[PDB]
Amino acid sequence: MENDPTVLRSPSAGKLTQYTVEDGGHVEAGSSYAEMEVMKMIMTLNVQERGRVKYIKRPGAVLEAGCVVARLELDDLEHHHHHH
Repeated sequence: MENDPTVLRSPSAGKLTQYTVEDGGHVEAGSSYAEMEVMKMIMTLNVQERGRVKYIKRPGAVLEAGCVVARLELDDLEHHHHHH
């Protein structure tokens, strides 16, 4: 329902096989952020846009079609204020 761009969800029910990036791993659109070994075959999860991926579920947890496996830190508050 609330499919926001700053989020991530598995396409189908599977299982967290491993991870290609730690919590908040900066990855651009198309870049894999994790993986999920389903009863069918092995696959890699990637982001739909540029941003920092934040793991939500725990390692080994079973993925579900629609469940949020992670998140996305989109450049929303891209404030340009640097002065030191």
